Amino acid sequence: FMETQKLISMVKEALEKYQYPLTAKNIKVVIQKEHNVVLPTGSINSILYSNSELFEKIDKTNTIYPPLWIRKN
Repeated sequence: FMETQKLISMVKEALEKYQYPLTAKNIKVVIQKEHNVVLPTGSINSILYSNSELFEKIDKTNTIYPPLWIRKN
């Protein structure tokens, strides 16, 4: 587990607060103003893609890049 559950907790908190879809950079920058941390964006992508149960891309046609993400319904 280590510090990952912090990160998944942040990210949720970012998507909870801004009720439209977000890019992983959007989510990074939100996590950085709040909880005053400095994150790369790859660490968020790893979170986003490795937690299918929590997070999905809103566009399923592979047209939106960088992808927009939402809390799983």
